[PDB]
Amino acid sequence: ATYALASAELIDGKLRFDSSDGFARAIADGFFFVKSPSLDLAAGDTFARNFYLPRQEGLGAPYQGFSQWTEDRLARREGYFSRDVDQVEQFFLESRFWQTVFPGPLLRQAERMRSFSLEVLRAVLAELDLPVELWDEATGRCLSMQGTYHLTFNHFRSHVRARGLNVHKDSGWVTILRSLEPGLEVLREGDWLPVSPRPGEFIVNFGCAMEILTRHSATPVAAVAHRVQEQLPGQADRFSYALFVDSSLDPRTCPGLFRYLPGHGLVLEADFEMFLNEILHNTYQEN
Ligand SMILES: O=C(O)CCC(=O)C(=O)O
Ligand SMILES: [Fe+2]
Repeated sequence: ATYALASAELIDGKLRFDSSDGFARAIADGFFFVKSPSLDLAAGDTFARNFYLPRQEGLGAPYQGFSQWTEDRLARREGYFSRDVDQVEQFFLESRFWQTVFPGPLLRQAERMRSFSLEVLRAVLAELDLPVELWDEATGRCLSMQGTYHLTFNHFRSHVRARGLNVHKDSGWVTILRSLEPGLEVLREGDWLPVSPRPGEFIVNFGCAMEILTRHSATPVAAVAHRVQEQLPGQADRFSYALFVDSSLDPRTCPGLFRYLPGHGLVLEADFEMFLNEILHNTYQEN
């Protein structure tokens, strides 16, 4: 519970770690720190503290009242959610909705977070056993701006009596997490490792797609389980928000989940269109 994650700075398109073993620990730990490149985080910090409030007429109004943005106005699992089994009250939003839903300054912050997240992804791929010509297809066309990018906000309600948020692994490639306060814990060597945020840095982790891609290469990358500890009603309300990078979900753009096989190239391990054809037949037969 005292192990320190590796930490890097993004310089000239490569991750410069503060120790020589840093990249190797990062892909073994599944989590690592990256210095924020002087990003303006105020619009996101404001939204994180206001989206769930009722909207009034102050200067915070554009960041308030996002209970109006529910799934029926967006798509399923997008928008505002007050779930109760964990403390977390959330706002999920994929990039195609950003210009419509977010105020100007938050729109710009989300777009800069997305581009930063993709620079981090490219910097990781540069160190992996993965030929450069395969990067765009291997990672689901997220690098050519055809992927799925969520900015998600977490409001931890101290007055609610439950887990911060339950154990989960992320689905996609990289996640860039902005947080200021303790609570995050990650699974390392069987034990839960508390991770305290560092000022001016993001926390980065990998998702299942990244592990599927690399686990048969010379440089397997771990997607690691993580959770948030219950926040106490001794004046908590913790806040966080993260940019999730996922593959395109359109089989006509990304056929599914690849594995890289050294010497052989990319092999399609999950064929999205084939699976959708099977679901159609099951749905047809089931009724
Ligand atoms: O709030 C945190 O510290 C982590 C949040 C997280 O992992 C998530 O939103 O998926
Ligand atoms: Fe997560």
